[PDB]
Amino acid sequence: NEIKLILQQYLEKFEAHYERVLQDDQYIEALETLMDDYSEFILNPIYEQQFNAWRDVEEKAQLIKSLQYITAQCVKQVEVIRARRLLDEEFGQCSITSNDKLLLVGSGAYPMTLIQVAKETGASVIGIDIDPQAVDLGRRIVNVLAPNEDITITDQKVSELKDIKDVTHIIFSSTIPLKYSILEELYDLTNENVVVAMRFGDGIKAIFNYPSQETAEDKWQCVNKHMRPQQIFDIALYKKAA
Amino acid sequence: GNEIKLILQQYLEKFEAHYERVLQDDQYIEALETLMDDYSEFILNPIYEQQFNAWRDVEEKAQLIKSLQYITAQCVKQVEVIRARRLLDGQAEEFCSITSNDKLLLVGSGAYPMTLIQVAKETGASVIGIDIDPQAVDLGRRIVNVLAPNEDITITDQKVSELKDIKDVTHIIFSSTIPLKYSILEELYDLTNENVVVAMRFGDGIKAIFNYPSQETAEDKWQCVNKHMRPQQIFDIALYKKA
Amino acid sequence: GNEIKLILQQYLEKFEAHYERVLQDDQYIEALETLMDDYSEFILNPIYEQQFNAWRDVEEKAQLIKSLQYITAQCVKQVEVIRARRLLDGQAEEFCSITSNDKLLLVGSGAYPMTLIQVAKETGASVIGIDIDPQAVDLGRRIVNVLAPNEDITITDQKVSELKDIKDVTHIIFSSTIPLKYSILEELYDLTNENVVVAMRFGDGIKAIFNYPSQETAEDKWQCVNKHMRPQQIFDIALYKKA
Amino acid sequence: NEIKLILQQYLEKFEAHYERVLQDDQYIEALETLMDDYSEFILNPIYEQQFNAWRDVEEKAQLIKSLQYITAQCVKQVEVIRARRLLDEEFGQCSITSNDKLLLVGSGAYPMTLIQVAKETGASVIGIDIDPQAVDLGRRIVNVLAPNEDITITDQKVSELKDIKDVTHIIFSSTIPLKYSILEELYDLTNENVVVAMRFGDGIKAIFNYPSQETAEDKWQCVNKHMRPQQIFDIALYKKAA
Amino acid sequence: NEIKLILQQYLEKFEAHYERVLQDDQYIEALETLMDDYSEFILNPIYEQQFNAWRDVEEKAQLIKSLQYITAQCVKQVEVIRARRLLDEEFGQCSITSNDKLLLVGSGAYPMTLIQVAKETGASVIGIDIDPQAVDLGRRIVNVLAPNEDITITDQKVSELKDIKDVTHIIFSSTIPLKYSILEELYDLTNENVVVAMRFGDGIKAIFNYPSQETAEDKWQCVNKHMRPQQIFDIALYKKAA
Amino acid sequence: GNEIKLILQQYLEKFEAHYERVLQDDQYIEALETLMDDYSEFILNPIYEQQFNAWRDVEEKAQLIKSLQYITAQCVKQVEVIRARRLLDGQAEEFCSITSNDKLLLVGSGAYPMTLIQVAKETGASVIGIDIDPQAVDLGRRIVNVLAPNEDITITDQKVSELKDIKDVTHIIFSSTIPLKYSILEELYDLTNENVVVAMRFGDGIKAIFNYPSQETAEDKWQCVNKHMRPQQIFDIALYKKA
Amino acid sequence: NEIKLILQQYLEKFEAHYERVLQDDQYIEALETLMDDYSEFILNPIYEQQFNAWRDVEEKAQLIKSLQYITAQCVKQVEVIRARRLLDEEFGQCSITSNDKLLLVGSGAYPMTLIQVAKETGASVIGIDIDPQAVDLGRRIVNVLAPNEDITITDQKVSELKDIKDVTHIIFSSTIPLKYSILEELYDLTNENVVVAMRFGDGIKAIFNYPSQETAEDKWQCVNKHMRPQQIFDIALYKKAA
Amino acid sequence: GNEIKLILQQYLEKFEAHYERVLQDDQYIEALETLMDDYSEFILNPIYEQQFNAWRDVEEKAQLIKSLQYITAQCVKQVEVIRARRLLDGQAEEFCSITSNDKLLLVGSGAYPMTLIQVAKETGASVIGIDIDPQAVDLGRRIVNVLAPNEDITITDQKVSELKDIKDVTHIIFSSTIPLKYSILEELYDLTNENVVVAMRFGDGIKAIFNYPSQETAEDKWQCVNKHMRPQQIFDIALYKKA
Ligand SMILES: Nc1nc(Cl)nc2c1ncn2[C@@H]1O[C@H](CSCCN[C@@H](Cc2c[nH]cn2)C(=O)O)[C@@H](O)[C@H]1O
Ligand SMILES: Nc1nc(Cl)nc2c1ncn2[C@@H]1O[C@H](CSCCN[C@@H](Cc2c[nH]cn2)C(=O)O)[C@@H](O)[C@H]1O
Ligand SMILES: Nc1nc(Cl)nc2c1ncn2[C@@H]1O[C@H](CSCCN[C@@H](Cc2c[nH]cn2)C(=O)O)[C@@H](O)[C@H]1O
Ligand SMILES: [Ca+2]
Ligand SMILES: [Ca+2]
Ligand SMILES: [Ca+2]
Ligand SMILES: [Ca+2]
Repeated sequence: NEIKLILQQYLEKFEAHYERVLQDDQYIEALETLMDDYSEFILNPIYEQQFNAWRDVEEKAQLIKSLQYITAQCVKQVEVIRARRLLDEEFGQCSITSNDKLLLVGSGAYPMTLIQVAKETGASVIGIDIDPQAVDLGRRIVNVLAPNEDITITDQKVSELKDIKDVTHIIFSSTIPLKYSILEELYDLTNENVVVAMRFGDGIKAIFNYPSQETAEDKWQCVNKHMRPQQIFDIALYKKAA
Repeated sequence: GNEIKLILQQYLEKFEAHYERVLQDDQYIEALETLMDDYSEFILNPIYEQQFNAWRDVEEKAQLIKSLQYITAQCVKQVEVIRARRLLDGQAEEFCSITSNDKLLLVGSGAYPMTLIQVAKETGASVIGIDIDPQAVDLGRRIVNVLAPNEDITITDQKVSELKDIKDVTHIIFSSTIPLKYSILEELYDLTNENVVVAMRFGDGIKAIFNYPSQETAEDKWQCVNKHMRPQQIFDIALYKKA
Repeated sequence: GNEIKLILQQYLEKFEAHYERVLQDDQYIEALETLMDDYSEFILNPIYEQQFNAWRDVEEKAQLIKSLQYITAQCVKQVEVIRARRLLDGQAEEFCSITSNDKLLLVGSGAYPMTLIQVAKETGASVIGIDIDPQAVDLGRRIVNVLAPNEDITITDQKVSELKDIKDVTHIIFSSTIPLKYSILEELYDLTNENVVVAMRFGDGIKAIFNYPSQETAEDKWQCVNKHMRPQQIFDIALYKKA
Repeated sequence: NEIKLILQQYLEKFEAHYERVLQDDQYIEALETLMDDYSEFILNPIYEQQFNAWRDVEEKAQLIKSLQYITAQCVKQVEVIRARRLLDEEFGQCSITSNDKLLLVGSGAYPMTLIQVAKETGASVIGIDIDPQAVDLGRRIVNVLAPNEDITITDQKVSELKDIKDVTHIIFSSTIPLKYSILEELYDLTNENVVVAMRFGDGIKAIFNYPSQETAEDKWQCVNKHMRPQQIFDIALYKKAA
Repeated sequence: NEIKLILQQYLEKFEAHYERVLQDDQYIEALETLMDDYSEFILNPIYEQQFNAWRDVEEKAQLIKSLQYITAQCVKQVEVIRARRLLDEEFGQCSITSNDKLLLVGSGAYPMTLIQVAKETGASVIGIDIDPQAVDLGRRIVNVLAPNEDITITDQKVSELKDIKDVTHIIFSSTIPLKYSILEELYDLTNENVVVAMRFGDGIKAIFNYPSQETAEDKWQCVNKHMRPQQIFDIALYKKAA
Repeated sequence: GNEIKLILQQYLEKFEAHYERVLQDDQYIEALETLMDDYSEFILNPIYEQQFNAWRDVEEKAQLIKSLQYITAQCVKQVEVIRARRLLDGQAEEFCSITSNDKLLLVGSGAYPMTLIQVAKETGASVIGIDIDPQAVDLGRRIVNVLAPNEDITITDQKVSELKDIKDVTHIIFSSTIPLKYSILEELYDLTNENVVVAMRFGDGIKAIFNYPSQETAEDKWQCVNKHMRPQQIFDIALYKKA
Repeated sequence: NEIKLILQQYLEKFEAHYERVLQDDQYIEALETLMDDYSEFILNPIYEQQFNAWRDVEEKAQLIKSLQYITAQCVKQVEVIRARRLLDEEFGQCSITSNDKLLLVGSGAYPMTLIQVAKETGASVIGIDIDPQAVDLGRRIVNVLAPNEDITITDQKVSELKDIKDVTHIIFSSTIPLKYSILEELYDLTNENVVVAMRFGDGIKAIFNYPSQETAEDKWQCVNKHMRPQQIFDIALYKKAA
Repeated sequence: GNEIKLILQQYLEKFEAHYERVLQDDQYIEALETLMDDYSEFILNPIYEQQFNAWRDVEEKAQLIKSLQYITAQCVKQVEVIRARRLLDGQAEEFCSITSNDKLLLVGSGAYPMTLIQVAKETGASVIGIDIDPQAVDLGRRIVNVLAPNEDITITDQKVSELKDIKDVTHIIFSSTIPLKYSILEELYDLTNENVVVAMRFGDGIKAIFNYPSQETAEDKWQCVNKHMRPQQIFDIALYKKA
């Protein structure tokens, strides 16, 4: 009972903060505070166990779907504003080095992950994003924070990437709704030895993430699933079936 | 590939426009019904199915499927309402396995509940319809009073957990256009007697643009015991019993 | 004896008055329908049946039966018309033996042909309704268009000899309230294929006051192969095949 | 085809003559002439065979029922007017003598048959009729044409006849619609040795008569059926089953 | 007259064949032929109408009672021998499906009906019989012809059936003399919505069946009576009065 | 329940044994008569009646009733024969409505026809006794010659259809222990005059173990006009006249 | 890997049991047990999913073709031996009644399906089979189990059936290799309103059945496909294109 | 009709006999080769093709096609072996699109791999032959050493999944007489680079008696981009690229 009203309250605030933040930029501090609060809520064992206990399976879905939608849009808005203001253990043995090439799907307006991996690894990195504003801001952020690195950001779809066969590692942003549809597309486009990290969130985490899914055993094999109690998203590693 | 995509986009745009038009004027219903007839012919045409299956832009295809199944579910609801209003105004297969000692629940009964009425008259079974939309319940009840006043038909806006008699239900039918139908199936497990049979209406592949698809179930709970693929009908049927 | 006679006389007088009233004002229909409900309860009450069977004034009983079956046949026709008009205005078991490859003829389809519509929807068979009254054909056709426009239903005012397709008819149903139904059965012999089955609706004894009775047939032509006596329904059924 | 239009023409004339004869008595001569014409039509082998050949079984019935109705009423009207103006081989071995008692059902306003049998046989005769005018006229005719004979005419139903058990012979007028219903009633009312002559007409004769019927073999046994090509009605003899 | 001598001849043969079949099994073929002959006799419209015409009501009863007795015993003997050698439209809308439970009273040594309904419907079926030999043979036949089906055969009386309240449909063998006494007992034992099919035979059929009876309108209501000219037994359907 | 059942079983076994014994030796008659006295006291005891009515094993109760009414009917016949033989050897309420102008038929007159003799002497009526058993006729005739030689009593072994004078019979009495008495009543309808009155002896409930029960009649033929329930006598009486 | 060795083991046993059963009849019990085992294997979700997962598409084909061949021959042998020892919801609205006529292609030596439909429906039934021994045994079985029914068994090809145009329903045995070639032939031979039920098995079921095929949209339209998880064969319904 | 059937039966019987004879004596090879020449002329004769297409016994035709394509595939294999043995003993169009930078795989290389040798010498491409029959590999290798020792030709008995270099293959050719060639095509999809081109040899209609036919492919995988029907050659060619 309690969980439903918290989720409802969250959804209300999120939709308001979003509309207010799109109307005026100074609402960013409040939205960030809400997001920190939300993150703490999700990772708190009380609320996580209460969410799972709630067995109104139908009723939970509409809040989940609503929240995952509005939060994804809020995260994008935070990144855009942050950008304008400024202006591999997960992989284990399959980690990234200077001889590798990383594609990030959903690079974002403030592409910190992309810059971070490029600086530490030396690897060539490619980010794609469907939102042209995110591509524009992301590129400009790269020019300021990592101009010497080999980072390319584009609005190209995976099937338009001329160098897709040379990619060794792929990371998916969690807040991409059709991320498994893209993964399916990538099977034919990629070399045999590629490794994919799918960010996801299941259970209560699905209110701030898109969930995991079962994949066709004939294409992509899940080789690892990493559950991170202190992180807002978990990671699943996929390799092509041999 | 590109032709299927363009056709789907065109249908998507037309359905969205027709929805708005019919919401502000019920007299545009005949254009919606015609569009829906055209859509059905496209879906049931084996050439279009083959080419839809050939299209390789998985992401674009998923986005169009998701958008179309949503807008088409709402248009179907509106057609049912307008049809019910017109008959009342005067401007007008799942399972024999159901008998008169049985009790059928139909989830998503609709404003024009002809399926409900047909089961009652043909079988003599007790029939319950539920709908989440109260307008559909109200119109549905009035349709039942006009066409089948002496049959044992109850239409309510109760959730499955609220139903007093849920343990005595022998048969359940899900409307295809219910998004969360498999989540409801999961909840029904503990609510129902051991011998209940569920007919899940669905559409996969090209049929998923006018239907919600089938899903895997938990095999310790529900078992698919029968599947009817119907190449000339807009939805297929899967039967489930408890494991 | 005397009590049954008085009751029958009272019903006769009331039916004649109600007929006149409804002919000059369709808004008195609810009183006729109520009277008919009351009549049905009387007929299906086993105490009244026993006492009707006990009454020994054969001649008086025959006169009342003949008068009642006539006036009640006309009242039933009027009820069907008014019901059809009201649904259209917006002021609102025989044989499985019939399949979709079959073809049913119903003699006396009526202005509110629900039986016709039910056979079509449940079986998928081709269905023909005939009626001698053109108003019943017209209203019947319009009812069919409203409720079952996509089914293969034809309603006409043709006699059985005029029907182009009479040789392809697999099943025939007679309305109970047709006076000359057995004479029609006789004519159908040469018009129909060897395997046709006929369901004759009838009522004998007390039921003959709201129905035309069964009759002996020529045994070289038609043979009774089945008879269903239904103590809680207003008419019984006899099945005939060719000898 | 031809027969249907003759029957239609007959029905039309009959209904007119009836209405005209009820409005004014001087139309009697015309109605009598029509009835003589009708009788000749029925007994003529052409029309009799044409009637039987007509296989519109449904269509024939409505004309029959109509004609038999209107003609029965015309015969009564002729008898009434005739009365006012004035004012046993069939049985064979079971014939009527002076020691017998005859009941005629449907004695009529001009009860010639009743007077005729009474004068020839010496038998006591009783006539009944449902029409009080026919009883009144019939009695008065008897007083004029056979006052010395033992003839009683009454409006009593068979079940009200105190002397019904002493009746030896019963004759039914053909134009009584429910004559077989009366016959069924008579089984319990009559002695064991009674004989009944049922006047009837089948085929074309049914347009001027009510037809014969099958009887319950357990009560009344048909012992003879007399077909008379030159008579408007035929005769069936019934005795109680032994 | 003729009917009485046929019935007498039948009774004589039946009593002989029975005694001979109990003495030696090889007489079964002759008894079967007699039973086929008898069945054809009963369903033949000549003999059926002659039987009804015979109005020696007292005399008919002793032959009926005798025949119905001897024939019932012959049918049992046929079933026993058949067994050893080997070793729902009636209901209409109230038909049997896989979720129903059927009790047959008088299951017999060769329980074909029980196996037949179980295989077609999927319903759980229970047969009872008073004759322990019939229970023993019936069970063994089931094990051979339908081992996977849910069929239980027992010598329990209806009042000893622990699952009687879950029964949805009941069928009575016609050749049970006190079948209506059992029906009366079942009213208290059964659920509200049960449907009963009483096999019976009236008229000539009563020489191979026990007859129908009027029931207490307060308990069991006859809802249908099915007369089957080409079948040795008819069916009456009963439901509890509402 | 169980006690009544055991008592009935014990009486059944004892009656069967006593029948056999008396058939092979008429000197065991006194034991049969004593058993029958005991049986009568059991039947007429209102405590046993109440508990018999309480017993709920309808089938078992019906079987015992049927077996007892049969064996007791034969024992009663044998007692009558032995009583008649002993008087001859020298080793020894229904209707005033009967008058000397009347004529009584008693169906089942018996070997010791005291009822017959009593009606004749008290009323002066003409009396006919019939019995299906010729030994009963013979002994009955000889008893009548000894005790009432000057009365108008005829005993024959004719069926009711064979009686010359059946139309002149004013009164009829049926013995209770005749199995097919109501079927005979049905046949008598057409054989008898309009004013005949029939006294049917019967026993229902507990009394049905020593009697054949009453039955419904066809109401168009025979009408019950009077019923005498006699708590201290072994049979009750119902009077019938023609409807 | 595991599936291939099971299939190999099955094939070995099947070929042995077949050769042994053709040499001596007493091996029938073992072959039946093997067939029950095989049926359970095919319908078990583990083995069905393992079969589909095996992506040695070439290698699977030789085992399939081999198994479907040997099993078809074993089924025939079982039916022959069974025969010698002894000696419509699928259609839905298009079901079989007494006025219909059914042709079964591949009637078999023990034609239970043919007898079953004939007894329940009243329909006239025709079975054909290419194997003369199956025709001979099938006819003889019919004479014993259903002599009164209208069942004709012949070795005629579809094109030699004089009454083929009056057939309303056709059922194909699954184990007929060229069943779709026969279906193509039937288009010209049959009336317009005929309905065909093609028994088939796809996936793992193809090891005990011949598979489904795509048909010429211009002739036969698939109107229904019935997948039956608990049955060794599935059903496809075909009607002529309008 | 009957003539085509008889001819086919005669060829079937002759091929089966010749196979046996050549297996037990390689000196009967000239009779087999002559029969095969005759068969080719029959297949390529447009009159025989028309009449084969006219024959309406679909089932009989299918059985003969299936039997002939099997026995003829084995005879062709034997001819290749005997030809290879005789040359060694001393008793003796698909695609320019192939260049020296390319790499061709031929599935079903055969014991006398002249096609392989011709591609290598004319194009300068690297060539791989595979065969499932090890005798064909051995003889094929020895033929290549005799006639083309300096070309880059490798013949192996590896399946397509075993080939180290399968990703570098630019061109693939299937022998027509491989039964499961389209199933192999399906497996090659994931094994090969994006730009591979496949030449599928086939024969349909009359040509299917000496060849395996073409098939529909999954349109999301392989697309027919070109088809060459050759009325004077024993097999046709279809080219496939990835969708
Ligand atoms: N969670 C939920 N619970 C309940 Cl009780 N009802 C729900 C629900 N989600 C939605 N509904 C209700 O479903 C109604 C559907 S009416 C259209 C029927 N159309 C056929 C054929 C068809 C298939 N494709 C298109 N039409 C069908 O959907 O099977 C509609 O009135 C809507 O208010
Ligand atoms: N000769 C003839 N030929 C044809 Cl083609 N039609 C004829 C006809 N004679 C009359 N009719 C037509 O029959 C119609 C009957 S509508 C009432 C149905 N009611 C049920 C239940 C019922 C039983 N009792 C009361 N209602 C029934 O009658 O079975 C009526 O519209 C009338 O115009
Ligand atoms: N169908 C039939 N027709 C005729 Cl003419 N007679 C028939 C008959 N069936 C049987 N009988 C004869 O009836 C005689 C009965 S002597 C016992 C009288 N006892 C009293 C009091 C009584 C009641 N309960 C026990 N005793 C009574 O039964 O009323 C017996 O001799 C038997 O041969
Ligand atoms: Ca049920
Ligand atoms: Ca049919
Ligand atoms: Ca007196
Ligand atoms: Ca190149």
